[PDB]
Amino acid sequence: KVPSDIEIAQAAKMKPVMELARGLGIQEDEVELYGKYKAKISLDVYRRLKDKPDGKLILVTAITPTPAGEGKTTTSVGLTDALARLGKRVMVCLREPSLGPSFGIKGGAAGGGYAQVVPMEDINLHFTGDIHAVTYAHNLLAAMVDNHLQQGNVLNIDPRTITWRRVIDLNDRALRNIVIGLGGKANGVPRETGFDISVASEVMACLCLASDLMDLKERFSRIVVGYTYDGKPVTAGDLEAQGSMALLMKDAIKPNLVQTLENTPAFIHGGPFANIAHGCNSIIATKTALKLADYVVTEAGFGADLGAEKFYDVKCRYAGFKPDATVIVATVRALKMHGGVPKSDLATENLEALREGFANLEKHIENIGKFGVPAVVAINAFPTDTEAELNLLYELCAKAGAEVALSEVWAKGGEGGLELARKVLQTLESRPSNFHVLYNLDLSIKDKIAKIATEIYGADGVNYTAEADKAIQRYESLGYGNLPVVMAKTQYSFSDDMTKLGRPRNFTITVREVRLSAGAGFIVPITGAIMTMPGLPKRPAACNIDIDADGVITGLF
Amino acid sequence: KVPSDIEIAQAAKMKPVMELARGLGIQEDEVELYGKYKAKISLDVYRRLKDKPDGKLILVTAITPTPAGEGKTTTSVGLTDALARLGKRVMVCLREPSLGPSFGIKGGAAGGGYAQVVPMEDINLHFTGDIHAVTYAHNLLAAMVDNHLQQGNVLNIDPRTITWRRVIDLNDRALRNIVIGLGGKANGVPRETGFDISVASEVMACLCLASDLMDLKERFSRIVVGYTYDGKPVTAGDLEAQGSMALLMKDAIKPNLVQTLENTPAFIHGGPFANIAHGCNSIIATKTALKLADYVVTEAGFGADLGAEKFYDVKCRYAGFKPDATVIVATVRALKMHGGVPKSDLATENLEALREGFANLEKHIENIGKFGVPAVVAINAFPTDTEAELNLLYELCAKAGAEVALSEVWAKGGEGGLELARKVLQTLESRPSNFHVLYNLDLSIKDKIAKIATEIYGADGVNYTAEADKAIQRYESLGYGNLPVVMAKTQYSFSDDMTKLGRPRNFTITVREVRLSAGAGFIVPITGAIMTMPGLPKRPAACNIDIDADGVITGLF
Amino acid sequence: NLLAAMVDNHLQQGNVLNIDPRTITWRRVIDLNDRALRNIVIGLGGKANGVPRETGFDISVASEVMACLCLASDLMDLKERFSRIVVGYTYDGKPVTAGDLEAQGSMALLMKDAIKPNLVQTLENTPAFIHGGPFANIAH
Repeated sequence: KVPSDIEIAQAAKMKPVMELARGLGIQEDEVELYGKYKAKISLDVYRRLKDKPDGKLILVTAITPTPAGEGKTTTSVGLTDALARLGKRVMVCLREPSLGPSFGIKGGAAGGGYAQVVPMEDINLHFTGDIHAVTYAHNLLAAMVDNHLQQGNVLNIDPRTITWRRVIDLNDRALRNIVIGLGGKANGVPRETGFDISVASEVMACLCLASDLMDLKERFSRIVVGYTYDGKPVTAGDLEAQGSMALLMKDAIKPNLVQTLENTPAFIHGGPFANIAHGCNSIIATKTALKLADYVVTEAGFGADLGAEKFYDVKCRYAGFKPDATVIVATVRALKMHGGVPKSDLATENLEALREGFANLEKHIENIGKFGVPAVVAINAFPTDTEAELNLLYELCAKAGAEVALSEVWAKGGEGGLELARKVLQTLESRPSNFHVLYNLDLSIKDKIAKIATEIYGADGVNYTAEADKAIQRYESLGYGNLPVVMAKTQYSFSDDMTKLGRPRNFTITVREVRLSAGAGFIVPITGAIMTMPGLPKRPAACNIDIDADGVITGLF
Repeated sequence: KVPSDIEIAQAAKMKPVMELARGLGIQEDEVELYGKYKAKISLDVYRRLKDKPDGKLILVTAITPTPAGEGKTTTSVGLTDALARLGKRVMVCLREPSLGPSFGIKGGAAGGGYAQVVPMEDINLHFTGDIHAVTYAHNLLAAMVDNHLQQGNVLNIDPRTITWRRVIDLNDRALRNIVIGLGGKANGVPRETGFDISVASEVMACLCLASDLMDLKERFSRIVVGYTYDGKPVTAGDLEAQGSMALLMKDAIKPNLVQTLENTPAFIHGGPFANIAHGCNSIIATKTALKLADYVVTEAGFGADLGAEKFYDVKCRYAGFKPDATVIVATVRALKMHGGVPKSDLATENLEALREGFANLEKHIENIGKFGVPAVVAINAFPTDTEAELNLLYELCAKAGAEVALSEVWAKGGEGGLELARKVLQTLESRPSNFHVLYNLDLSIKDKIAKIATEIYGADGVNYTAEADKAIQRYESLGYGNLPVVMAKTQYSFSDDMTKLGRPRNFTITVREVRLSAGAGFIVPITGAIMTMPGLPKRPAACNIDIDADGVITGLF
Repeated sequence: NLLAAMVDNHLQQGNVLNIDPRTITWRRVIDLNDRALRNIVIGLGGKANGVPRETGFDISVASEVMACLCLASDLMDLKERFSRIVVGYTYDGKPVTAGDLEAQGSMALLMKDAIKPNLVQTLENTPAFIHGGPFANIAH
């Protein structure tokens, strides 16, 4: 049988999200429809269920990404289906994807196979407009910065230091580096700047970490946009922009309820970068699903070393959350690559390479342990996976000493994860959690990076360029020394060197630069150029995308 | 006595729009809700009612705009309400406002006082997302032009001839003139360009003039983006972008149902410029309205010399409409300015300056008669007008052969529009229109500009600069010389000089530049500097805007 | 600066050598200390005014032409050296030289007196030559 993910999405029998909401005891007037199959949930649903028991919190993370793929989100939705099959009160919370990729390398299912959140096509495009709202809040601050300079530069901004760029949610490399403000005294003040993809915006990071709209407003007011000629930070707060930015985000601050193909209730809300930001869906979604369900399944971008760590160290930290379980997803095709197998050679089994690659997963496993969180492993199964392999790895997890199940959610739906699901419940009943942040907000910036590189990535140590030192010194000195640290580095290695697969030892990490998100409330060490505006390829999906007299869309997926 | 606009609109008791829809004979599955009080309606309505007769079509326009204000949209909504009170089955169709002005000069009612369409807050902000859709269709085409240059430039476009700019829906003067594609070979091709405000987008003009989604796609394929090194035009179609643009507009193509404060149904859809475009809401909303209702009230931007002329000569020409009557809104104060009274002295009675400024209203009344449409004058009441002023103005209207009514819809809602509405009904009953457009498309471009300039503006003739001559000569030989012409000129005068108020004589107009909108399907001759991207003022409304814990918004209106 | 003018004219006149303007390494010079000329963008104004590209000025004594003067054996060797200067690369990554642009004869003509060393003297009248004056970091 030849099934494609879009066909599965279309054939799905979606339920009115209205009744979905009714059954979680969301009231009528706390729902805000967009069509039959999407809605926004009011912040009142948490403000009322304020003191209700929080359900259980299950983080889904994964091993180190590879060109092979690991299906973190697929198994994350599959596990959600399973729990509801086994009759529990369960929502999955996921990230909203950027619109841009649909016109570049194609859009995809939220999840995969038979473990999707739907309706897929809306999720991939405008959805309920939250990224437009982010784009506008971000770009109005920029317009206002620029208007300030033109109106006499009362705050004495040095235009050449402005760090606030603009955004748009298309992949447009011609906007990476531009000069604006040309054409004369009527037309603004010439300066050098650029655009990043909207999901990279600090506004998107604020959205995702705010508790409520007034909290969002205050974060905005703290954003540093640039410096006076004398070196003094100037903030969005100084430009009186935070009110208008909060008005623009009035609706985007509400989570979007949609659903699984088996009508299990999903929240999709927020979608930051996982390198220069924490890679999680909003705090507002997760804590709402907490009050509303017994079991909240959620995820973080990239491998356990970045997403998981950031989930724990910044998201839970701010939310007061204390996660109960964490699933680490892994595939045999991936761990083989970590064993040194070229991608064109995954057709054969290699039990020797799978023994080699495992060291990756094992490091991730240990890493979860360091947080006080009961691990559990999940193998994403696949056609070419052999039982010799699956057993090997299965026993290697046992030999490693953490819970493990196999998952066939891709091709089997929420049945393919019932085993995994019982594991997690196994784990939730018997193994509490002793969850604590990996470090304290009182250590110096270097101590914090130190602690992350040392325990998590397992570097021998950290070096700093000269301007990394100058920036750190300057931040300590400006008051921003007590913040969490968000490590921007390659996701493809524990180390900062993307060729280093498996579990590299002996290496050290190098901080080349350091940035500040004052509004998000974190410090951003960077270890390599980070790509914040990806470009379109030689033959973009856009060129084959079509929509006909009937509304039939081709080329999109 | 009368509340403010913002308080008026919050105290409004709105009906669920689904109720209004089923009231109109629209089926449930033709309706897509966005909350209880907005919906998008399917183009299937029009299609299944394609054979039904059209209702009566009433255009609302105004005298030449002045700093005194004329109150045109208030008159549209108030007339609509008065018609519903007289028992008529009536809809109003209106433009969506741009998001930008909310943050600069301040947003405002769609209407004013007791004549508004609601929900006001959403209408002014993201509404149902149409403008975000226009922004992204437009900016994706620009991204694809730039990617084409980057990927080897197979079409051999000369980057310096590219006319397709970018858009954003905020007032940002610093984006008027920019240089993009900097950073070296991996970052695009250096070129000079800029942003316009999104509602100025040709994509917005295409939305407003499309008959449906596939016609919109076709229009997209015809947009000229630049020329090759040999001077041949290059289109969106040559770049294969139209399918994607169409996909991005798949919901924006649907008109939006909302309502007046008295619950009369209202469509809001599209919102182009009135100088470089035709200044009307979409053909799609108007034509659907005409099937659903027996009377449809719509309006056009700027005074009757610009919006009414383009309503008749572009929008009616494309759609096959034949307007039945036209209401011209005037005020005592605006006419006194046209007769030489400075703004600071408009309260003082001045029958002689009113008699002189009336020549402005007299010329508009004559102009509407040249399209074969009977005209009724609506006088928006103002507290300081004297009886003798009103009485003189009525006698001058009757001497000019127009019916006239005092309108007090601002203060009294639909009840204040009853005399206006009955004069319109008496006109519809006893003077059927003999509608015809002003000019045949087969005239040369110059003969079309002269017809409009001499007959509508009262100009002696038209001069052209050398650049305007060459442009005209190129477009004629490229095959675009049979299109409608859309004059972009100041709205403050019949002439191209904004300080010639009243009915100026012995003047000539000077066309300085001619541009092409090949997708929207017209030629745009330009007289003075046209501001396609307005700037923020010294103190933007954005600095005063707040929203509190309650969701209470101050500073916005 | 004549070589730079000829590179830019080549782009303007149809770019027959197919230089990628963004790979061009030949900058301009002036012999004043002007930091504002370090990073610039030229060729703006539309199709009649050149090809937009990013470039800058160095101080004249940093010029490779200055290094060539100092290392030439005579005028014809200087002309030859000129013909070998790499100014940028084509879209395929092949180098493009002053020789491919046929500029070396003109450059040589402009240096026809500069190729001659200058006799002056010390305060005690001992004879002295003064001639050429390159950087000591990016040149010798």
